[PDB]
Amino acid sequence: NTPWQGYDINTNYYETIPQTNVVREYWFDIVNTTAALDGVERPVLLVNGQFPGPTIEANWGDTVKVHVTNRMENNGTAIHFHGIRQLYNNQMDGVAALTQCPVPPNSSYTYVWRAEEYGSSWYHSHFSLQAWEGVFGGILIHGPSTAEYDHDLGMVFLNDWSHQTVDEMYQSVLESQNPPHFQTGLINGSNIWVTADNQTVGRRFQTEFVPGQRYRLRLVNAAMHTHFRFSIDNHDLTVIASDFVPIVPFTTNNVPIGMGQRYDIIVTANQAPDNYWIRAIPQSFCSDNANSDNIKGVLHYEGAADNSDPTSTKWDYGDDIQCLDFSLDELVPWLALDADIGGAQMAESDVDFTPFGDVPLYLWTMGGNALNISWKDPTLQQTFEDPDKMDWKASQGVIEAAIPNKWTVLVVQTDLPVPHPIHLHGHDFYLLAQGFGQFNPQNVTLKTHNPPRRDTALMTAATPENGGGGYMVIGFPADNPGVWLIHCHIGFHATEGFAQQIVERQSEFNTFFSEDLLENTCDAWDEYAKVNPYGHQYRALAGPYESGI
Ligand SMILES: *[C@@H]1O[C@H](CO)[C@@H](O[C@@H]2O[C@H](CO)[C@@H](O)[C@H](O)[C@H]2NC(C)=O)[C@H](O)[C@H]1NC(C)=O
Ligand SMILES: *[C@@H]1O[C@H](CO)[C@@H](O[C@@H]2O[C@H](CO)[C@@H](O)[C@H](O)[C@H]2NC(C)=O)[C@H](O)[C@H]1NC(C)=O
Ligand SMILES: *[C@@H]1O[C@H](CO)[C@@H](O)[C@H](O)[C@H]1NC(C)=O
Ligand SMILES: [O-][O-]
Ligand SMILES: [Cu+2]
Ligand SMILES: [Cu+2]
Ligand SMILES: [Cu+2]
Repeated sequence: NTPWQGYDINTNYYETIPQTNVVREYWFDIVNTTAALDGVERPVLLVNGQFPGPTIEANWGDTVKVHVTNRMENNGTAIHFHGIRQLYNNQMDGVAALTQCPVPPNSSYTYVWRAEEYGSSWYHSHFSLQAWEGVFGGILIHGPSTAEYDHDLGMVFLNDWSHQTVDEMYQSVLESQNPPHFQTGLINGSNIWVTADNQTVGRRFQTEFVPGQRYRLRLVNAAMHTHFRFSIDNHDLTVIASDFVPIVPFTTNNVPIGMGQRYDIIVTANQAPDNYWIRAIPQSFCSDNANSDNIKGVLHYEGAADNSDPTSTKWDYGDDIQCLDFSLDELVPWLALDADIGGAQMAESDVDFTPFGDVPLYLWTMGGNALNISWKDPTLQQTFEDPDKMDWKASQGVIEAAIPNKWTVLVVQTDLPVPHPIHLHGHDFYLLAQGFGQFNPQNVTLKTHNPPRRDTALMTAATPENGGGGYMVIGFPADNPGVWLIHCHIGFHATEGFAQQIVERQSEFNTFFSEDLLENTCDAWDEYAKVNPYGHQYRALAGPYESGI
């Protein structure tokens, strides 16, 4: 009686996709505008004048077709659909410098992809810091669920926020050893703001419950530099999926959610009819936010007082310091799959933060190098011009996975007391290990029996007082030819160099590749760069360094 009739929660979505014959077609203008999301006016870049951008909605098995037209004047654009597998469809992944040139003002790009997973994610620009000026929106793919509920509330975005744009902050961030500071936050694009005169402008997010009913909230952390704990005073939360992977449901009183990650939760309306605070609390070990305790929304029961703030108390779950994921034991995919890593290629990418040049600028290095690649010469252009290319520069940050279905096991490690959300394109990886301190190849234990599986996980780090450092280990099979970004999801870090490209099954790129799709946009882009100085990529060390993204 569903659009995926004949399939269900135990279907292996990596191997089988419902045939729906339906195409969901969107049209996205990327616009240069202003908004007062917490009652203070500021410039924003948005999809169709909205924040968050409109939700892309589809059923499992549909095809989605998104026309993106750049209506801005001084940025290119490219849209990435986060967590979408893009199996044999790498050129639709929307990564400038990898899969395409950026789309210039007054040009378009049509993304087409298959909904070959179900649950919750998001699309966002993958061009420089653009996603965090506002170019992002939900993806909501209907499908089976590991628990029942009554109403689907759709996306719930969590964002940090300042009244200066991230682009305005960037030069300061490049030149500083300290992490960036933000003034406030938004819950699905809303908050109040308290002015210097103690006026309240703006409006808080608010949602309304009927007593007894069960609600699905699809949380997404779209922040630039904040790891949050999300909670609802007095209400427990049943987690039912992490990223695009349904899991064995479990109940908790808060959700720790890093950048790029999603969790689906079911909240039952089982408390006294009242107003309760919804809280999105930046974790202070890796977030610096002036208003940690005032990024709140309002859960309003029918039967509660109207026009009246909650007086509920926060769940006493501990402190709001460390930046942590749910544990490996907590996240058990419903579809059980083992990490078959015998014969895997082993790699390690170290993470460091290093000064460069005379200023200096502080860049993040992954695998030994700050990524330094070219918007106008994308990796797929390089491999089209030279199919057997082997001369990768250190600055291209390459990791090869040349053999079909061979596993890679990648350890991402740091000595620094700084945790990072790692995102891999083109794949759900198997999260084998996450931990603190030094990585111990003799001692570490790798979880291979139905490990958590998802597309974004933290490289956790110890605090300075505990010696700093940490690591995560993922595995994935080479099941998807393409050039796939793996990088830190913090927009400032990635732009500063924290990224590597997986060159997967290079001899099979002609399986998906289209020179016309690449060159049309590349020619448009060069035409724009000839007339507009924002068309040239700044890659030197005395201005706003762009890794290529
Ligand atoms: C959005 O529009 C503003 C203009 O309102 C652009 O900013 C201006 O950029 C020009 C460069 O063409 C500067 O000479 C002006 O000083 C800028 N004005 C302000 C208010 O800073 C901005 O570049 C646009 N952004 C995009 C992405 O197109
Ligand atoms: C990032 O890479 C580019 C190479 O594409 C570097 O720029 C070149 O550097 C040489 C010598 O340093 C210059 O003389 C060339 O004119 C530069 N070419 C371009 C295209 O700008 C750049 O220095 C690198 N940046 C970092 C931080 O290493
Ligand atoms: C948040 O915003 C999206 C996009 O506008 C919307 O579809 C969704 O309903 C919102 N979520 C809630 C819970 O209001
Ligand atoms: O996806 O970043
Ligand atoms: Cu993303
Ligand atoms: Cu980072
Ligand atoms: Cu990415």
